[PDB]
Amino acid sequence: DGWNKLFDLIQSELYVRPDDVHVNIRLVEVYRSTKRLKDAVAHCHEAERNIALRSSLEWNSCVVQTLKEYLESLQCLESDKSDWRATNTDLLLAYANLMLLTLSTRDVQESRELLQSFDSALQSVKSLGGNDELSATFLEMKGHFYMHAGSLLLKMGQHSSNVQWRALSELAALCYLIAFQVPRPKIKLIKGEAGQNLLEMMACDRLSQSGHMLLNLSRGKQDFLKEIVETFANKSGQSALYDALFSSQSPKDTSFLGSDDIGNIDVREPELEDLTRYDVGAIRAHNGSLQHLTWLGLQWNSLPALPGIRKWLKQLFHHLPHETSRLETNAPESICILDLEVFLLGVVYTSHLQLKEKCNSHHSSYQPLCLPLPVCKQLCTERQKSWWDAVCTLIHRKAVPGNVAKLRLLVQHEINTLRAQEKHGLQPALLVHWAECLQKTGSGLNSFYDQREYIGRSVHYWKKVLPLLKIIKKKNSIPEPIDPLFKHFHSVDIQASEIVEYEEDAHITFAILDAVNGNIEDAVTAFES
Repeated sequence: DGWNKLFDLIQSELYVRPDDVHVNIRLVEVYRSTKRLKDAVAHCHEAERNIALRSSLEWNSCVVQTLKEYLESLQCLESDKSDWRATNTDLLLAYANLMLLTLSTRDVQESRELLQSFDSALQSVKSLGGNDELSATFLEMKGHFYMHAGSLLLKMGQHSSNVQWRALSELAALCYLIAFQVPRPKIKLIKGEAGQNLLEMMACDRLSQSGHMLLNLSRGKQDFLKEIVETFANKSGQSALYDALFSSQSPKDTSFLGSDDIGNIDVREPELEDLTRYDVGAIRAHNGSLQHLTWLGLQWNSLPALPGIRKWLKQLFHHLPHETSRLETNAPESICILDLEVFLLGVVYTSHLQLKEKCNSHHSSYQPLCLPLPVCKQLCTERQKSWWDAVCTLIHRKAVPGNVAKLRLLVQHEINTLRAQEKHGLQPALLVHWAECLQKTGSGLNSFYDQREYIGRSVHYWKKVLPLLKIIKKKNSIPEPIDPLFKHFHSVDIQASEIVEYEEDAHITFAILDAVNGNIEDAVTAFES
């Protein structure tokens, strides 16, 4: 009697607000308690479409539990074995997501018990085998397992001695390495067109996250990957890994980590040309959260290349224009990809200097760049995050009359600082970094129009720097802003000797701009004739 009256209220509320985390979870509980367990999984399968739920730990925890219950039911074990395999795929995937969220927002214990439960899930499915969505899904999920295993190891050593950090970090390299060895999933074996994009997406995030970690650990040491595979790829490593990750007293025969064979590890270091393609493919794996982007950007500060922020944004926001003619205004409707790329460069620029300041007081007991994505803390200020989350909900046009007021003003507040307008909190060094990256990134483009856009901003920012350089040239102090969007650091204070060199670069870029326009004029008149 009561369950039915409550079912109507939940369902009628989902009519208008179908993305609420708690309201959806209460519906899953109703279907579970009312013996309609099949309809429960049917909802989670259909609610996973919404990404706001995929990012919630409470949701994935509910999807795992309800999926595990449905496997033990007769309505599943009998009705269809293909549906049984389909439900197993969803379970392995939910575990992976849940394992990711747990590592970032929980302690070492709860994450361990989950990985151990994850291990039991893999063990149970490896006997089936096959060659379909479940077989292809199982292989990719094995990589996430080892990947998250490495993330767990580095997390444990974060609060241990340095000698312990060596033993754990070495074992972590093994896990990440094994995860990178896993081949790309065969997209041909998947059923749904969305599933093909998903598994491909997850594969990229596995390679990008693991790959950058392999390099982050083997940068300081020579042939680091070789020593690891020689000593730890042996059966001794499996016993050292299992005993390290899980409670050694648990049965090792019934565990996947102990039974799995680690044969023919390529001991190959990831290539940068491949990582860039992985990062771009993994941009959507975390819904483009500013924590994910700022992390990828920080990786390339130690690597010999620039982060493909242009391709990242062009991949995230397709319809968003490159540049707006209203560079004078700060209206949030005129937001463009450059406004975002220039913003992301600032967050990465400030984030790297803040980590360095904490590291100097902490004496690099743990290198700032060497922590994995889930473990490390929030890498951006809450103000910078508020802007990104606000602009994203506006570009995607997922706003509400009760939000438009807040989302607009939160964006408009910073457009001045991004476009170097009146009272921008930009430090002279930061503006240069923008002009340098925008000039460099723009020249490498093939479309003469796209070159003009990026190189155009570089000229714009350069013009906004020169007045500040003359002031530093004359040994006159620039006014330090009040509560700037991007923190000022004295470690990058421009000095007299550097003023003349920048004035050159500025005049050069101006000429590069005129050269591009010149080639566009040649193309224009040729199209007229």
